[PDB]
Amino acid sequence: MDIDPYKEFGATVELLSFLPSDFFPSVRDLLDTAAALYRDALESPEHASPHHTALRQAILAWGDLMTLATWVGTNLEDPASRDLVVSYVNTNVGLKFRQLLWFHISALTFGRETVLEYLVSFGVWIRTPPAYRPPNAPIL
Amino acid sequence: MDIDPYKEFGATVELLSFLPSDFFPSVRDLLDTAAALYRDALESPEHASPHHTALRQAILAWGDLMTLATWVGTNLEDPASRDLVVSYVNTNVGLKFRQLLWFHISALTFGRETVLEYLVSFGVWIRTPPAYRPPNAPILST
Amino acid sequence: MDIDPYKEFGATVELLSFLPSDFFPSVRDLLDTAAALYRDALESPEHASPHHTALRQAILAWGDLMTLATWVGTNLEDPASRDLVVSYVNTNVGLKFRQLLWFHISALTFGRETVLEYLVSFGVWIRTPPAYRPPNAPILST
Amino acid sequence: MDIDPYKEFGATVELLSFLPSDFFPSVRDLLDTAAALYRDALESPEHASPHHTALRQAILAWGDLMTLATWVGTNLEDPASRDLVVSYVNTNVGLKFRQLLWFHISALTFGRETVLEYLVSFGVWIRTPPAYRPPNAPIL
Amino acid sequence: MDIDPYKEFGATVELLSFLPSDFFPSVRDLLDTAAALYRDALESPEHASPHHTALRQAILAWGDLMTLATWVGTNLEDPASRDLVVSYVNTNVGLKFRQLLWFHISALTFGRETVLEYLVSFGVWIRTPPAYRPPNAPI
Amino acid sequence: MDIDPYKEFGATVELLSFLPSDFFPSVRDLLDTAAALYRDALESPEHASPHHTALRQAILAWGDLMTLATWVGTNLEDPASRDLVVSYVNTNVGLKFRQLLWFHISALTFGRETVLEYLVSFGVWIRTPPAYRPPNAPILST
Ligand SMILES: COc1ccccc1/C(Br)=C(/NC(=O)c1ccc([N+](=O)[O-])cc1)C(=O)N1CCCCC1
Ligand SMILES: COc1ccccc1/C(Br)=C(/NC(=O)c1ccc([N+](=O)[O-])cc1)C(=O)N1CCCCC1
Ligand SMILES: COc1ccccc1/C(Br)=C(/NC(=O)c1ccc([N+](=O)[O-])cc1)C(=O)N1CCCCC1
Repeated sequence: MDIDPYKEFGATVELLSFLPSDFFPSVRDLLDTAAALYRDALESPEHASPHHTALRQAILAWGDLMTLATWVGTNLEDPASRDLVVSYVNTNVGLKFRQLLWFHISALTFGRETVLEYLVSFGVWIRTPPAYRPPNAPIL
Repeated sequence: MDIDPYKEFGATVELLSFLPSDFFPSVRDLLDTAAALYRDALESPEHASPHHTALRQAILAWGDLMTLATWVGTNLEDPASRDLVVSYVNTNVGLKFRQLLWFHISALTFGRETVLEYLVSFGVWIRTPPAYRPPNAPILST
Repeated sequence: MDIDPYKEFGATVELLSFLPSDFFPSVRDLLDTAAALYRDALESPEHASPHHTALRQAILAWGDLMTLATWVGTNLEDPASRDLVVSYVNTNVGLKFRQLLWFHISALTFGRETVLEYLVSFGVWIRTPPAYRPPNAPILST
Repeated sequence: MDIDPYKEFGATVELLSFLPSDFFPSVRDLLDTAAALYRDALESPEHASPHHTALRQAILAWGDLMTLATWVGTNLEDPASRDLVVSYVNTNVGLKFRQLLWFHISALTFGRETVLEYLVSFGVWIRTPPAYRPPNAPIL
Repeated sequence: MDIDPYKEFGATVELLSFLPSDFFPSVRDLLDTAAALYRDALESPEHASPHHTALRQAILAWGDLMTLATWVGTNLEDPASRDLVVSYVNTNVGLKFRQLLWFHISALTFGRETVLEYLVSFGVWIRTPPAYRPPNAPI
Repeated sequence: MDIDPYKEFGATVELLSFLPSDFFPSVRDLLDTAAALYRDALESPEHASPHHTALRQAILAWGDLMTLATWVGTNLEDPASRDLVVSYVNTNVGLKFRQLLWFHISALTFGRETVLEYLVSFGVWIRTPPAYRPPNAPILST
């Protein structure tokens, strides 16, 4: 089955192909962000905004990917393969995740629309070749 | 940090611990069940009940977990520890999803509250002695 | 080209795949059941519910399929491949009809929606483990 | 059991005995017609007119007669009988079918009554002997 | 990514390939027809309907086909440098144009919705029993 | 063929030929973006703004050029069956698209008039010396 996690929110990975894997901040940098004004706002039985409602999944979806990524470092009798495992999740999988995460965050913070209003202004800064590219990205 | 996916829906793994791991029907059986009247209604920009919303992740997290477990069975040189992955996935943790999955799924079929008023029955069904406990377990009918 | 007979009625073979082929009662048993309060009400210029309408074809297509299969058992010179017809008809595809048949039939007895709210139960009945799953399968009562 | 597939629609095979097997166009010629403004109008969950509602059956009723008429050309160890099979369906059975099909089609297209208004004007052109028969058939 | 250049209001491709592909007049017989009273009208910086627009590309896009498909037997080497050039065009995709083009054009003659009422009023008169069917195609 | 697809929108090829041919991002980068919030908007039966319609062609017109660069290596064994295939494409007669494409898209999302006024006060950059011209010339998102 193929569905777009963003779809409903009005987004689509179709435009996330651009975003360089070095864009969104490392996972931990976000995990700490969970302690924001959002920490409490989740351990509370309230749907509120469908945003977190889903995030809360990804969180644990990973909350397990971190409670299992450790079940590897222990019960494992092959000290030559467990070195090429975490070298995929925290790298090639954090990617198709850091976005999944970061996303929601940077939407509740200020506003949803206020975000798309960027992805677009970015989805032009990226394509447009280097030599033909100003210093940094937009603002409001 | 710990939390509960069944929060806003007024629930906790606590009551899940009642449900024997070997209860929720195999994952696939559920994935297929997705094709229900609820399948085609997911690929729509409308959030609707958070059940939908949340559900996606659980799916993705898996539909991107499976398309991950099928990555090891290809890019692996030690056939000794190749089969010790499903010894956790489809098994040890599969339920960690089967619970979620089954949950939402049903919860969406027969309303929400109409669900709790179910898992609560077992909170006494299983609890009671086998000598008395009926043979047929109460399920969702009408 | 592919389509689904259970379209306008909000259904798909998808949910039928759940129903074990060996579920729908033998064709004849159904043909006879046609003689129900719904039999005499077919030979009337009134379309009424499309169930009726559609039903006819399924019947004809068969009542002109059987009066066809009984054409081979007469005009055939190779008794070796004579019995390898029912090895598809009354068997391999008989269900392709038994499904339709049974479907409409019932669907007409206990309303429509009242039907989906049935096949959906099994979408969980069968799905659940045998150790828990009750002995008696829920059916149409009142 | 004996019922008239047309009955309800206000018709009856009683008058189709006339219609020469060479009348209605070959099956394929109709299958292609399915791609008309009717293609989409069926793969959609709408009863609309009881017409197609039934047709949709015949379609598959045959849709299977074409998915089984092929199960013969493969799993069959008698290259002398499968030659006298399709030489019945696409011939003596297409007959008691092409009509079953064609019918509906030529009813939704313009109108139902607008059809019977013909079967009658035809159910007179046919009987009436040859020598005593104009060039072609009517119109409106 | 798949769409339908005719469904820009209510038109499918099926109904085209459904019709005798032998029917749609050659391309040349259409270009020389474009240069008609409709040529000096695509030059204008505006249009009334999209037909005009859709047409430009339909042409431009094509005008870039030949202005390019002509490089098959120039400074190139091969025994059959023109086996798919004039073929693939009058056989596959290339013909789709003979359909497309043909379309818009007439669409500007007696009108638009006066055409659709034809495709049908014909897509049938063709498949109907050539012996019992009327002699004249409806309008 | 003597016409200009930009004329109807008030534009001439020159207005791009002088422009950095190598500017317009790869056809790829474009086709991808196209499927942004416009993808599902073109499939629909509404041409609304001609850009749409005209665009459809471009795609198709190309969707057969992509389907064409595939028959240039089937049963062909030439000394250049994949070397000059993209000599006119990703360079000459293939740019006609990069320009076109890029064009429309931007317009639909940035009004129209405000689109031109951009390139205008831009096709000047490349004309203005490096050390003097302010390294900016943004695409106003207002
Ligand atoms: C004008 O704003 C920006 C302008 C340019 C570039 C970035 C930003 C900022 Br805002 C963001 N960075 C974070 O929010 C963010 C979220 C979480 C963590 N974290 O994981 O701790 C770190 C950074 C950001 O990604 N956006 C994108 C959507 C609209 C604007 C904000
Ligand atoms: C005035 O009309 C006609 C006058 C004389 C003879 C025939 C016709 C035409 Br109309 C018809 N032919 C098709 O519709 C038809 C349907 C489907 C296919 N097909 O399978 O593609 C081919 C032909 C036709 O059978 N009728 C009978 C009912 C009233 C008039 C139309
Ligand atoms: C007397 O009417 C006819 C009687 C029988 C058959 C066809 C026609 C004619 Br008229 C047509 N031929 C062309 O338009 C046409 C347009 C452009 C080209 N072309 O590509 O050059 C070729 C043909 C035609 O398409 N229609 C459809 C709409 C109503 C008028 C007729």
